[PDB]
Amino acid sequence: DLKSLAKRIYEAYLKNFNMNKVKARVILSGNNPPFVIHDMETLCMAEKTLVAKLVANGIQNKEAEVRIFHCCQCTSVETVTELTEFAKAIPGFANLDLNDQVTLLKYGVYEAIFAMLSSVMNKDGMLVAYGNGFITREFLKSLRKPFCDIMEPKFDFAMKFNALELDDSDISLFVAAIICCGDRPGLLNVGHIEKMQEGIVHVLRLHLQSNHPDDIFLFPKLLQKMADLRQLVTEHAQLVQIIKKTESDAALHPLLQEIYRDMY
Ligand SMILES: CCCCCC#CCC#CCC#CCC#CCCCC(=O)O
Repeated sequence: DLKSLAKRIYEAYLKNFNMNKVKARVILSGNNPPFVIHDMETLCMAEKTLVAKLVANGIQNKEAEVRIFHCCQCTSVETVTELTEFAKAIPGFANLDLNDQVTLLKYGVYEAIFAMLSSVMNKDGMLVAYGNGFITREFLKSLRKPFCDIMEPKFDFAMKFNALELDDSDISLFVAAIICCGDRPGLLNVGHIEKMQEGIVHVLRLHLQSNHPDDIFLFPKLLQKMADLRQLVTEHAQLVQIIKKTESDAALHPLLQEIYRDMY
């Protein structure tokens, strides 16, 4: 039954996420290839084609850094939607109380977002806009503070995560395991969530043993990556709060504001 469950998780991940690691590698390796954004000129060209509405305001357009942060937030919002539908494939998740489903998604979504962002990152940049742009790591580092500090730690996480050479069948179960953490603040039925976690982690452990016979420590490596992601998200929320306090034009999407609210 456990091999079947791993396959059901994988198929739900292929169905629910617009981007997966195979589809990202096809693009990253060179009809509508991605537009390369490496400087302000190419950012502005890409925006005029790919997010025309955001730059249709003339002198009232926001600063480039704010537009970029807005685009990242739109990606997070879309990924929340995808993750919410994916979670239904996890045994036991849809049987939880509605409020526990909300709590698990609230704390898990950004950990999952940053885990999956690795699939669209290489050491030089990241795919954006449904695979139609590639923005360079150096260009993001060149932005004015604090905005140059947003993505770089996510690239740092991703380069080491990508060196584990996981595939989509692994990542789907890793994302399911992120969502099933029984220690999230405020859960009502911890016991049932712990059992749900145990089940998915069991599926993950057996799958990794099969799919990665060459790396006997891959399971504990991934347990550590889950802890690293929790710390990455805590730090990310702190930076977002700095932006909220000091950057009046950098409007936070209400869905994301709610996710952040009372989180850490
Ligand atoms: C025309 C396309 C222009 C591309 C502009 C760009 C770009 C860079 C990018 C990107 C994809 C992403 C993402 C998820 C995230 C995050 C953390 C921050 C948001 C949040 O706090 O939610």
